[PDB]
Amino acid sequence: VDPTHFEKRFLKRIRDLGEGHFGKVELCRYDPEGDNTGEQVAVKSLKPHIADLKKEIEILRNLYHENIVKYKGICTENGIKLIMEFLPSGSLKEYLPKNKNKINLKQQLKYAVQICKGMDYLGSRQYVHRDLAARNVLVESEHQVKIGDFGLTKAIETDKEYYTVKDDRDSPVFWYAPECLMQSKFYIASDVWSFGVTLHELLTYCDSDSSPMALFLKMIGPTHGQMTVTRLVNTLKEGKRLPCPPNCPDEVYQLMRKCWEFQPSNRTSFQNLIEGFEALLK
Ligand SMILES: C[C@@H]1CCN(C(=O)CC#N)C[C@@H]1N(C)c1ncnc2[nH]ccc12
Repeated sequence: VDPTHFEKRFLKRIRDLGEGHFGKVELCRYDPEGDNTGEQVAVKSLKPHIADLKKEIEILRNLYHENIVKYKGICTENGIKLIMEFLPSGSLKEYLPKNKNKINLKQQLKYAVQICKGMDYLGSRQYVHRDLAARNVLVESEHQVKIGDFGLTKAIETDKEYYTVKDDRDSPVFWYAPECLMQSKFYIASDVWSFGVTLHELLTYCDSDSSPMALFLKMIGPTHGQMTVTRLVNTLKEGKRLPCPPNCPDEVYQLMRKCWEFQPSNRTSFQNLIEGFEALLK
């Protein structure tokens, strides 16, 4: 009965879609007319951290892009739910293993371009994503993907180059650049690094045995507990990186390597990546 919001009683629950840090996402049909003509929507709620969800809502409200999941609205309870468009094929992490024979290198490069476009937009808006990994890239169809979660996303202040994180507890460390691990500083160039790791996942079709975590654990050892990040940083300082996936051509690997320069100022920009991938298409 605020017509500008979604009524909780009409978000007809269908099934779970996924879980993240603070939240879970569920598929609902929003059916206020009660005649089953309403649309299916994805609904993010706090897990069975209110301030955190509200910050994520403010970010997604402020984003509108072809390769960013579409904000639809809010449902208010105190509590709040974030309402988004539903993207039926789910994340790249679940979609790619099911579609190896359907998705070729050409299609993978088109996804790389779409990811880089959403990311260049995000950066232009002075946000750092902080969780760019295949599990957060949603597939609308065979031909299009969108960045689909913003739970760790932060604003960089005008004229500043990084955001300093005070709370690193949710951090995907095997997707993180050295400055994020060593100083909790997050630059747009730190999201470039994460994108290189995401690209690696995309090229290995998100095989679990080739995941950045599984691969780095093999390099540094799996039982270091709280010394894990320390060993990761040591490895990176030594210049080691994830290898070229087999079936990844050298020209693509070179783009990936440009995301992995140790120093953030030495890394490629997302605009340069967009153009670099497009030169490999047709
Ligand atoms: C890949 C999407 C982003 C990460 N997901 C989370 O649940 C994060 C949390 N908490 C799953 C979600 N997912 C499977 C979706 N599946 C279908 N439509 C969706 N719209 C928005 C998300 C979404």
